[PDB]
Amino acid sequence: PTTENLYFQGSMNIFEMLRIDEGLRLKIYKDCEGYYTIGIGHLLTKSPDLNAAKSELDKAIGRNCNGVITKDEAEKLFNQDVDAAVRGILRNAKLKPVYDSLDAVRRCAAINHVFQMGVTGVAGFTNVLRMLQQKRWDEAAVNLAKSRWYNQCPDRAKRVITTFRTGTWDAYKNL
Ligand SMILES: O=[N+]([O-])c1ccccc1
Repeated sequence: PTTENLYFQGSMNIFEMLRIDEGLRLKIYKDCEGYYTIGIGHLLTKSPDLNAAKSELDKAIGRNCNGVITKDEAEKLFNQDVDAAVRGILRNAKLKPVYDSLDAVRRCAAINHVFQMGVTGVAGFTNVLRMLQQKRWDEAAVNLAKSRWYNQCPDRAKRVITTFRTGTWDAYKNL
């Protein structure tokens, strides 16, 4: 690793990680599962009614957006969503002990997974959680690769899985 390469982990954090997995879009679009989304992976609603999604958006941003937001607004919503995922882990009796056992980089992978799937979805991965707590990284990654979360939308999940396997930021290099 060059000096520059050794600096790379200090440039990566949960915000940069999710920004890569989710992308940044200033207009309402449908995600790989067909759900209306905006900003940095902000799911607006699961309903197929665009009007519902716009309504959610205006509520979330606090103004008449007509389906469009600014970069600054995307960032604020993103920071709210990250905070929500972190809070969801820490208050959960099942997720917290696993999170606490993890190193810093795998904790980011955990927050990412919760950001994507929600608390109950993640907390339902009983075997994966046990494997992570036991540092069975290869098995945990293989089991995550069986999930609908990954298989329905591999590009959004693949880097998170690799990160659980390795505890490094390598999957986020060389975009
Ligand atoms: O909160 N966690 O320990 C956690 C969350 C998501 C995936 C794996 C572990």
